[PDB]
Amino acid sequence: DAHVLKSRLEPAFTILDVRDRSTYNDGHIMGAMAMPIEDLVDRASSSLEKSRDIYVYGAGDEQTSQAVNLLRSAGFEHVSELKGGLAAWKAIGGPTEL
Amino acid sequence: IEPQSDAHVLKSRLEWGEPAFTILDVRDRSTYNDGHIMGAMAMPIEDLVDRASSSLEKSRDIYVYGAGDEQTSQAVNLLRSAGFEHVSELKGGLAAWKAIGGPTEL
Amino acid sequence: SDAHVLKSRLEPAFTILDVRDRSTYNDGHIMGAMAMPIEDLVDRASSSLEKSRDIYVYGAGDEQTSQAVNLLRSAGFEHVSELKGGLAAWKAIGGPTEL
Amino acid sequence: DAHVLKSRLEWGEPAFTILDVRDRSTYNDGHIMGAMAMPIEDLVDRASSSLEKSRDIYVYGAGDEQTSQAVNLLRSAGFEHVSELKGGLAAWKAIGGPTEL
Repeated sequence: DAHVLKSRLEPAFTILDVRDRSTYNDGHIMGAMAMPIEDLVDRASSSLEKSRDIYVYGAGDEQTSQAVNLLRSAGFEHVSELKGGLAAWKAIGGPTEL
Repeated sequence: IEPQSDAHVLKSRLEWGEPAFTILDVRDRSTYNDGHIMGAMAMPIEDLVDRASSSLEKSRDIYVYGAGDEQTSQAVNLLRSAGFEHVSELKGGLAAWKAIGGPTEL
Repeated sequence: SDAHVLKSRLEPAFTILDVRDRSTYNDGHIMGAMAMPIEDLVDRASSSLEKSRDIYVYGAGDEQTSQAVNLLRSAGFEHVSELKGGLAAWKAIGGPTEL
Repeated sequence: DAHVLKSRLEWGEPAFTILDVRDRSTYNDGHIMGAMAMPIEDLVDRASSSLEKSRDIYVYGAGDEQTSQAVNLLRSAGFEHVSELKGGLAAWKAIGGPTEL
């Protein structure tokens, strides 16, 4: 129901997993979306607003920074890197799914 | 530690919760740009299945809304036939959402 | 399972107590809440919890909720808080539930 | 930073419950933080009456054999998610797991 949803929803944010889909399938940050870096710009730009709070993580920090930079170069105004990726996330007991 | 706690306070202390959810706006992008449900992602019906399949788990708790109950229902049918286990539509669409004071963006 | 996960999940500790009837609890309760119907609340809470544990309690209405809080406090429990509005208030703010 | 993000999530994993199956007096001298006293003797009845069969349960007793015994008593009762805390209290404190009394 809509009320149900309205309840769950500061501003909207989205978590992007830029690793390969297969890796995503083995496990990812809960709610994160699979957008392999190869098609990141196209998939991100076609589905989100440039003002969306976006949290990104790849297999390493270099891949994470490449992705973050790509998004910004594509007009995204609020992109942040998730240092440590999935590993650091799991270390603070962050929810994951597969 | 307050004799009477606010529901909001306890929710913030909780570590656990229900599954993540995703809101899909299946209208065209130009329409999406003029105004959509906050947090919703643009996945026009034309490439909905492909875009949904590549970015989400077939178990993702999905909520969809389109331009009219027929288009909303179409999105529901497309995803369920693609194997998505938890697809729900937003009855009334944007109107029902604005009616209940739902947050929107753009 | 590896405790690292659990340590990672884990402040200080707190427990949520649902004092309504067990059948009511089965139809839906705050996620993580434990079923301790008011009729045996004191005995169950006392045997499973320590008196210093932060406890959040909610019942079906104002009377049952306040009664529960009073039973625990007069039983020696030090940190009991009335979860204002109980389940209904919780649902109203999109709070997680289980059945 | 994973913390600001983790703080903003409107979702998460299921609830978990830690059960200390040693006797109550032992529990009183120290137990895992948030854990609860459900001695072996009343484990099944106490757990069944206060928790849902689907609760993600973590158990620890005095020695791996008592722990494993507790886990099987719960599973045989229909509990769907029960895990042993191998090495018990020692292993828990070993990794810095919080405790209380």
